[PDB]
Amino acid sequence: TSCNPSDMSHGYVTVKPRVRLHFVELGSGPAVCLCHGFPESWYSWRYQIPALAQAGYRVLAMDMKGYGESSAPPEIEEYCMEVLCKEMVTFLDKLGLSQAVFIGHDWGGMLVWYMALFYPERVRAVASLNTPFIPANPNMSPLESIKANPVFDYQLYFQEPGVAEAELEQNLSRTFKSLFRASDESVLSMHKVCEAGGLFVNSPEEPSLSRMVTEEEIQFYVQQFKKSGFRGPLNWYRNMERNWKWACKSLGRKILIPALMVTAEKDFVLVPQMSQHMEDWIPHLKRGHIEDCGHWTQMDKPTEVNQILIKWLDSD
Amino acid sequence: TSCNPSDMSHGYVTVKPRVRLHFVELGSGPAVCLCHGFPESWYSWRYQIPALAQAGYRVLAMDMKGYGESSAPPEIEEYCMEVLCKEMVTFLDKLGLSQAVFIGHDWGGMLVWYMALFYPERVRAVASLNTPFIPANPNMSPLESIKANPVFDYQLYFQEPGVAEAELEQNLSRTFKSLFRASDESVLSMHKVCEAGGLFVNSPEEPSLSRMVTEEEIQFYVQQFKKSGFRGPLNWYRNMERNWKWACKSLGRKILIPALMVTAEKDFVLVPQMSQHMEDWIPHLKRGHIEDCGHWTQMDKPTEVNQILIKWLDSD
Ligand SMILES: O=C(O)CCc1ccc(OC2CCN(C(=O)N[C@@H]3[C@@H](c4ccccc4)[C@H]3c3ccccc3)CC2)cc1
Ligand SMILES: O=C(O)CCc1ccc(OC2CCN(C(=O)N[C@@H]3[C@@H](c4ccccc4)[C@H]3c3ccccc3)CC2)cc1
Repeated sequence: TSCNPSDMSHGYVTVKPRVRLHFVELGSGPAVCLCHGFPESWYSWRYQIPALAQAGYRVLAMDMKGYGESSAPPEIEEYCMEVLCKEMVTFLDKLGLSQAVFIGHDWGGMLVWYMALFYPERVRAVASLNTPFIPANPNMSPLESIKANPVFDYQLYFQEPGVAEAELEQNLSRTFKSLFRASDESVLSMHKVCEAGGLFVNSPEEPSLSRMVTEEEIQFYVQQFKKSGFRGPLNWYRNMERNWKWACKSLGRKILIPALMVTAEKDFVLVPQMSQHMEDWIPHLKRGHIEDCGHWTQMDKPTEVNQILIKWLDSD
Repeated sequence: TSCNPSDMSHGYVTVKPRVRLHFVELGSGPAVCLCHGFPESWYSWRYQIPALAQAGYRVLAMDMKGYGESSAPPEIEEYCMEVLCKEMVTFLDKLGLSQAVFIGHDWGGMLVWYMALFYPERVRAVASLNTPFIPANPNMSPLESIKANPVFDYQLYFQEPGVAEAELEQNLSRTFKSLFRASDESVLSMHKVCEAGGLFVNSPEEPSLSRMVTEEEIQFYVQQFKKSGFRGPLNWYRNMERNWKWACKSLGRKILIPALMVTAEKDFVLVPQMSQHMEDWIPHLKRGHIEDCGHWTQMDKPTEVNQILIKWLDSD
């Protein structure tokens, strides 16, 4: 039911001179591109990859730009949505794929919505875990939105280059054990990160292992993040104004391709209600909802994710 | 239309601890595995890769074991057909492909025939360029056949490890310019190589560039063979007894899957008549024949090769 890295096919595509994207590939059938979130890995889809391949799909599980074996340039602007989306289009071009299904989670979810929005001709169908699609508001900036919702306070802490990197890189095992937990096992507040000083300022120095993960799984992420660290990943958060301006160029165009929104009951940041009016701008939207499921959806409720994704893939 | 290496998707599969296979991958649809000959490269399929992908296939063009970015262990036994075939099956396993169409040329052609014989469950259909399928004769050794068939004298020269390697690696540019030519541009013979002292003993020191290839194309081969040299590739020739004994264990069984044999009029070693009685053992065999075509079929007559392969793939 899982993936051993050394038993996978590893693919590499150069999308521009010094930027190549790494992916793992399994199965035959229609192409399904899986896009993980922050701070994760292709390996976050470990339970989906075999299930989707067994269900008759060709699965391409990405290391997103900044992660794993994919390139991680230091410049903030390399990680704006416009650049990341164009790169994923180039990825498809070099692989000779006219279209793929795009399934994303967290920041990967944001990316796949923008792929569906701006490059619908290359997106056969789109699915997001947790991350809603909300049309850009030309009137209020991203900075004003974060004031209007204090649950996104931590995003301010991620802004200054090097600050969050230092904390997240200091002890990688502690970082991932602290983060990758079921909602009832949480050891972190994301209410007021900035005044406290950081994410882990008064969370355990030696956290226990979540019921969700093994020591071996944790050590995989540890080894992956030794390659490039957290700068590239955090740069995803540092293009708020650029992403806003790009998203506003959408005007009011709808997403007319088949779409799936999957909500997670106990994700306390990307809460299910954030998705509530999505059918207004996505006419062919279908839904899934997973109870007792926190942020780390693929890990927390793999069986439920697999059922929902496969049902949806097979029907449209 | 051809391939630029830096614009391809490069895949890597570890089939056992010391051995990984490299391939380039283009297109969507049924999996088609392309297997090159001696001393070539995935790049020998450069004209077929985009044509087949455009025709609606997912093309996997291999660096065969011993070549390019694939592993090239020193031991002779690592290149016997039994080992090479098992590894190709493991390759399919790791990619999650239950079956593939196998298309081979030269030594690659011999490989795909053996795949069809011993692993019919993993081969959807089989095609060979130039290399016929001749059932093993248990009453004659391979060594005995080379004495009866002097055109294969050069194979005796390839036996002694280190000898052919030194000549072929002495000047790679000269090596490939001398080999890769149209039949009417020939600058060497394979009549009496051993007593002559080598392959290039009295062929030009600075050969002209064949009509078939550009300087840039030659230099790609040069660059590729700088990594591991000719030991691995030549080891394909140094398993005659093992291959013969293995082939003899398949005597009774037949190839029932769809099959294509493409002959080249001006291949003076793998002559068309070598294939003449193949329908005795494969009654449903289909055929293509290319006029004015030397040994390097894909390079020599790419348009004709593309037409024949696509017609065949689309019908059976
Ligand atoms: O139009 C409008 O109003 C705005 C619409 C809009 C809607 C959604 C949206 O989500 C994107 C930005 C925020 N983002 C995260 O910060 N994920 C948290 C990671 C994290 C944060 C902090 C530390 C580590 C990891 C995850 C996490 C979440 C919950 C629990 C654990 C981890 C995910 C993607 C963007 C825009
Ligand atoms: O049962 C029976 O009668 C025997 C049946 C049987 C039938 C066929 C057969 O072909 C295999 C062995 C011979 N082999 C080569 O030596 N290829 C030559 C390369 C080469 C040789 C020498 C130098 C460089 C490259 C190519 C070449 C050929 C012609 C011109 C240029 C290059 C290709 C595969 C094996 C068994």
